[PDB]
Amino acid sequence: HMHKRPKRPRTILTTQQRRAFKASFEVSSKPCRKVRETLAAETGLSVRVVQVWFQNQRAKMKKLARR
DNA sequence: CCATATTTAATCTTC
DNA sequence: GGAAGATTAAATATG
Repeated sequence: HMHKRPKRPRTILTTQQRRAFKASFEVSSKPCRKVRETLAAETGLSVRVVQVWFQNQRAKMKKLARR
């Protein structure tokens, strides 16, 4: 019988964090879990934040792909 | 197959 | 106002 809990604060990426994600995206848009773990450790972000960033990046590039 | 994980598509939300 | 981070259920992928 759980109450409705609020959302986590929206992540505000630093420039170094975003550059780390973009550089990995360049070699694969779908990092395996080991890579997501490595990226989480290098950025200090949670593995979920890492996964979601790639999710959202893929959605963005998919729309652009048809111009 | 079957349980679990990941991804997709769509959207809600906020910086 | 607009890009994008966070969430959701469904679909697809994986072991």
